[PDB]
Amino acid sequence: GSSGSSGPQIIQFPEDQKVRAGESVELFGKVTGTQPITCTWMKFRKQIQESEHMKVENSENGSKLTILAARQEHCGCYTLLVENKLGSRQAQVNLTVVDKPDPPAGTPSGPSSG
Repeated sequence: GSSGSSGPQIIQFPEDQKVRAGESVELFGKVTGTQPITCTWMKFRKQIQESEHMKVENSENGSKLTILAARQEHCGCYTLLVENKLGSRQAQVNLTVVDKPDPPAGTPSGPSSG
């Protein structure tokens, strides 16, 4: 007798977001299924390389991909792959790097400035 254990799936994952050049982002994709479970972080059909700019923490709950000192090149669509004796899965998320400060303000009764 057994219930579920169909395959690795990503129920949680970040969507198209932005990031300031130099800031720090944390992209985690919760995965469910039957452990052990493999998880790889790639981008634009290119496996990411763990470095002082991009860190990865592979764990049960899922896989995380930290981006230190976000660079202009870091900007792009990533892909979280998760394979396991059961099956496999692949997600996608768009990212954009901005080296500009906070956006302009001009809302009525907003920041209450001026």
